[PDB]
Amino acid sequence: APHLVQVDAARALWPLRRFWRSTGFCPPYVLSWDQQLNLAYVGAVPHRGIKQVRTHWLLELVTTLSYNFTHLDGYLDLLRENQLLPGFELMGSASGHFTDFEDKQQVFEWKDLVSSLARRYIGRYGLAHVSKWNFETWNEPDHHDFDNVSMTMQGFLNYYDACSEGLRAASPALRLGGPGDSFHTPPRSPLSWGLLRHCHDGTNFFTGEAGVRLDYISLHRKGARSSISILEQEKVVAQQIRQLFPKFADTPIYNDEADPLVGWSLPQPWRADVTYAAMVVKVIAQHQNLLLANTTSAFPYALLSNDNAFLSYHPHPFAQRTLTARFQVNNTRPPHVQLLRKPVLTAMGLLALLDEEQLWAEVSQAGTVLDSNHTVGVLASAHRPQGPADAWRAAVLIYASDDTRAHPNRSVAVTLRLRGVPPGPGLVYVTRYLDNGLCSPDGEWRRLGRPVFPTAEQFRRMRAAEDPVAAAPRPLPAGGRLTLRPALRLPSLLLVHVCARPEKPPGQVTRLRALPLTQGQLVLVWSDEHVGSKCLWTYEIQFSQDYTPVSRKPSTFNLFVFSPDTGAVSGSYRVRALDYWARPGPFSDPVPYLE
Ligand SMILES: *[C@@H]1O[C@H](CO)[C@@H](O[C@@H]2O[C@H](CO)[C@@H](O[C@@H]3O[C@H](CO[C@H]4O[C@H](CO)[C@@H](O)[C@H](O)[C@@H]4O)[C@@H](O)[C@H](O[C@H]4O[C@H](CO)[C@@H](O)[C@H](O)[C@@H]4O)[C@@H]3O)[C@H](O)[C@H]2NC(C)=O)[C@H](O)[C@H]1NC(C)=O
Ligand SMILES: *[C@@H]1O[C@H](CO)[C@@H](O[C@@H]2O[C@H](CO)[C@@H](O)[C@H](O)[C@H]2NC(C)=O)[C@H](O)[C@H]1NC(C)=O
Ligand SMILES: *[C@@H]1O[C@H](CO)[C@@H](O)[C@H](O)[C@H]1NC(C)=O
Ligand SMILES: *[C@H]1O[C@@H](C(=O)O)[C@@H](O)[C@H](O)[C@H]1F
Ligand SMILES: [Cl-]
Repeated sequence: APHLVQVDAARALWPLRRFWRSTGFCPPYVLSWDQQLNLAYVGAVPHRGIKQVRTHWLLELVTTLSYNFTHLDGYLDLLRENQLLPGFELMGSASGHFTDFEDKQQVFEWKDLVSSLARRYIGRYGLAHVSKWNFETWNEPDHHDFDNVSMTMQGFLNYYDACSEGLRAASPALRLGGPGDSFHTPPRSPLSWGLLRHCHDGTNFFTGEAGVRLDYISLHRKGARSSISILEQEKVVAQQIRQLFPKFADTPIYNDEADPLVGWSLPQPWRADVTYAAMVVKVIAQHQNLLLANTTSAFPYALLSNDNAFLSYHPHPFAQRTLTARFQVNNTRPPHVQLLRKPVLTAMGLLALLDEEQLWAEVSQAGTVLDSNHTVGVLASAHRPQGPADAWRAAVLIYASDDTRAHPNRSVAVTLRLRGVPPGPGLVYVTRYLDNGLCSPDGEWRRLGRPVFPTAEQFRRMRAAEDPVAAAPRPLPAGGRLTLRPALRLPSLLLVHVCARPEKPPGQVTRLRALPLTQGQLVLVWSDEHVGSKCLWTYEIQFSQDYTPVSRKPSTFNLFVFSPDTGAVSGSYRVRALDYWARPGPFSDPVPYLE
């Protein structure tokens, strides 16, 4: 019996916040051409789809009393150029200087370093920007990952106070949280539990005042291949914090490594394709629907981060927990690195289209109501018109996902009944579909026979599988109703996008950049910040040598790899948006390129 998915576009229940717009990684590097490409891919997720990059060991990018900030400046500029913020973990020894946080002198020095770096980047980017940064404590303090630094219980509290008093010294507007660990039942996790007691009831290292600032509480909970287990584990912890620390009952909780399975480098076939993509979407749906959908317990859960910005290595280009697939092509003159968009990265661009209010939704099978704790589920959103640039939007994201297990033979029959769409001018809809047969770069890589150093043409075919299957805009049926009975694969993802026609056309594409890969091969990347409407069909790219359109299958990801047969890449490039009504926006500033 089929699954019935019902959506009411007239019932905007509560706000829908995009709490999942984060990623992260750990160095083994951060300034290599590889990472430059990686963060361009991350940054290219449309409509600020990924906003934060939680990066380990940022204070090893500073050397030593004065400090050389050159490398840290490097990484942060790279983030800033890709429209990304750092998950700023105050993590490092400043290249050997710091060794003991029970040494009074060093605690004071840590405070002054924190103030220096904070003030430096406030000066570099503006306070309006640096306030948004989630400054965080050292990663997993209960997991002994300190190198040559002695971090005892007392030392951790001293360290935190230096962190907090240092950031305050820069500006009181700066945000700081922690501990960024798992919070196991005591006597376990003593520095995680110790921190909250310290902030709640302890005395500041510097002021002697009772209690210390703690702007958010971050935990790490993974699901060991189960999706709903993540959410189940968070509730146990959140509720324990609520009862043990009453002052933190409203304190935001982050899970800033909420991954399906611990151990990023462990090769997993499901990490390669839509199996991973759909599970991430399922996890997010579970968190919205079974935690933030005006529940009677309503914990202040504010951030979820899939820690998947790592670069993959040989011989597992797809099988690791990464957003991109890396190919180091060692047999060209000279050796060069290529990246492919994994289905999970494309999934983040689909989650990106969800707007500011959740609509009423219900999944049922033969009259039995099913919540997101099932193989099939939905997220739905509505948008309130802002200016003449945008209109009313509906985003309906349906997943089929059995967690880390895929089912190639199964065809999940789904019937979608959309109702109560507020009437308006030019009501059209567009579908975008993803599965392992149609949209798996990995699977194409395998049809090609697993080429270790893929040729240009092999990459072209491999990239063809990146984007979802899109259907051209069709007018909405009368009465603001739409019924569709698609057959879904397992895993699969389906976005239905219903848009009303805005008064003005799309805005101007901005911050266009050209990035070299190898001979006759280049990455074009851009920003959609001034386009000011999510109802977009494709981005038109034009090339002039002394302007003709570059013909390509429709895509709304803010990154394109230009690899023509001729090899003629030298010239000028311009880019503009094209909406669902074929109305073009103004072309971006031309970007010159020579080889
Ligand atoms: C084309 O050329 C590039 C260089 O430009 C080669 O890239 C190297 O590829 C190998 C992978 O095959 C890399 O070596 C592997 O690195 C992994 C990560 O290492 C870091 O992290 C660990 C733990 O945190 C540290 O021990 C280590 O010091 C690093 O900081 C390791 O996990 C791997 O070890 C595992 O696999 C090997 C098999 O090779 C086993 O022997 C081990 O027991 C273990 O299970 C591994 O060492 C290497 O880092 C890459 N270098 C660069 C610069 O990227 C490509 O390999 C080459 N292409 C081909 C086809 O040869
Ligand atoms: C999500 O669903 C799973 C299974 O559908 C639930 O796990 C079951 O819970 C009951 C009651 O606690 C146990 O007796 C069973 O052993 C569990 N079944 C299986 C197959 O593991 C789980 O409790 C649900 N969680 C939420 C948050 O809805
Ligand atoms: C800091 O270090 C960088 C890279 O190691 C080096 O090139 C530079 O000379 C140093 N800068 C200053 C201002 O000392
Ligand atoms: C949390 O867990 C690690 C892992 O799963 O391998 C990584 O995601 C991160 O470095 C760590 F913070
Ligand atoms: Cl994982």
